[PDB]
Amino acid sequence: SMVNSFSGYLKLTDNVYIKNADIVEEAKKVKPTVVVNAANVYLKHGGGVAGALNKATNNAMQVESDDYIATNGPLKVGGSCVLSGHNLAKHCLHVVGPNVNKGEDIQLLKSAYENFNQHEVLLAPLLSAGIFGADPIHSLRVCVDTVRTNVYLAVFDKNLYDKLVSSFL
Ligand SMILES: Nc1ncnc2c1ncn2[C@@H]1O[C@H](COP(=O)(O)OP(=O)(O)OC[C@H]2O[C@H](O)[C@H](O)[C@@H]2O)[C@@H](O)[C@H]1O
Repeated sequence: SMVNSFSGYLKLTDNVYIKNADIVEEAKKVKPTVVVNAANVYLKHGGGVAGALNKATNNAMQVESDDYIATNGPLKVGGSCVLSGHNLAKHCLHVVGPNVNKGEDIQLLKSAYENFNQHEVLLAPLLSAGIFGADPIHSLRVCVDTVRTNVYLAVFDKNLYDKLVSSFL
């Protein structure tokens, strides 16, 4: 197994680590095999993690995503696809958490995190915890209870990070 340069992560469990950092800056520094995007089913990378990752690729992520959708159609809620990581990572795993704010079942967050188990090591965000409206601590707990591979979580928001790391899992 390869060794990556992830540094400054707090250990949560045997396989889950967390840091107060911007996922774009972590990806630029570490250049991991897999960075995870918190996507929507259309791969329209507007804001949050998706918009920030896409901007850092100079829109190449969006161009590639548009071809993916034209060929294959939307992803499923809880689903994923593997695309290029462009200048940020070898690959980007686009994963769709439920849009809880629009009535999608929060239970699909477990299905979303199951996609991570197909990859030995990932740099990832907390799925559904932003504009999709899932409680962030719930997303973290589902991640810890679902993902068995090595996941390095980048939490942009300082106040959120401080709360998450002093919560039970
Ligand atoms: N640069 C960042 N680095 C790390 N974490 C971040 C960053 N930006 C936001 N977060 C945190 O990452 C977490 C997830 O926030 P979100 O990115 O909204 O993802 P979702 O799954 O809820 O919504 C998906 C939609 O978001 C996009 O618009 C897509 O195109 C989709 O339409 C929150 O805790 C954020 O504070």
